[PDB]
This record gives sequence, C-alpha cells and structure tokens, in this order.
Amino acid sequence: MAEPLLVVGLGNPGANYARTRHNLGFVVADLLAARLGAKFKAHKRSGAEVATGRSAGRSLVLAKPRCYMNESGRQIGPLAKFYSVAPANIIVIHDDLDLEFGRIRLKIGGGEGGHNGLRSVVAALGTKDFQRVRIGIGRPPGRKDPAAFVLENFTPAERAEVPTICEQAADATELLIEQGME
Repeated sequence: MAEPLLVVGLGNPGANYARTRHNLGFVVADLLAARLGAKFKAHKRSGAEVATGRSAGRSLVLAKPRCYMNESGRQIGPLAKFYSVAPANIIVIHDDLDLEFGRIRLKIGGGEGGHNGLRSVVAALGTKDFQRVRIGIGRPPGRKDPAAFVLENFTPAERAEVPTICEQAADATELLIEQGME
C-alpha cells in the first residue's frame, strides 16, 4: 500500500520458446509493460530484465528471468531485495497444468502443480506464500511427456485464443494488485 509490488512472469529466454505453453508468464509480463508504457532493461544485480511503473496508485516492478526456467527463483530473490519487496507482495504469473485451458485463478501458497519454475522460486524464497496468477493450459495428452508438453507450442485451436487469454491474465493481475487475495 506503500509497499512496492514485484510481478514476475516465468518463461524461457530465446525465440524458440516465446510461443510455448511454458512462456505465458513472459507474454503477460510483456502486455503489462506495454500497458504501463514501460520497457525492460537488464538488471545488473539479478540477471533478469526489469521494467517499472504504476498501477492502482501502487509502485510496480515487472521482471522476466533471463535464466532458464529452473533458475528462475535465483533471479527473483535478488530483485526482491534490491527493491525491498516482501514475498507476500511478489506476484508470479505462470502456466498451470491443473487448470483447464484458458482458466485463470488467483492464489497465494498452495502446490506447484508440477511447475519447475514455481519450485525454484519456492526454493529460493524459502516460502510458498507469494502470490500467483495461474493461467490454465490443461493436462498433457498421454502421448506427450508433461515437461515436453509445456515446451511445445499451443495447438492451432488454442493458439487462436492465447492472446485473449493473456489479456485476461493481465487484467486479473491488475485487479489482484488493486485489492488482491485478502
């Protein structure tokens, strides 16, 4: 409420992953930065790229790890400190295997739903009590390993809705920032 907020979109750096299921977080962070009219820059003290701005009269810090998914948490801890943000005010956006495609849910705490990015964060923060904006991608077909599923692009049908879904996730995040969780 004077407390700065750290919104983190998870994903993998590199053109080959920009469209994969596991990068929705990056996509949403990109939208939020655009809405804020703020751009990303390499942050010397973390390794992630950051952009800053205002939302709901709140001071905002948007970031996207430049490290691969498993090393996400190690870039977040340092950012939290640099801006002195508490875990509770850290908002992580991520794809979620346990939510049907396009289904968006908010939560603080809870499990990782088999998400490796989420685990490195818990591991790095020493706590599961940070905020999450869960964007459902549904379960993987039996013919596809879960880890491979999230690293592959959305199906033609799903692809047509992803942009819309991300707008909604961006909106949810803003709303969560406005009077979120409780």
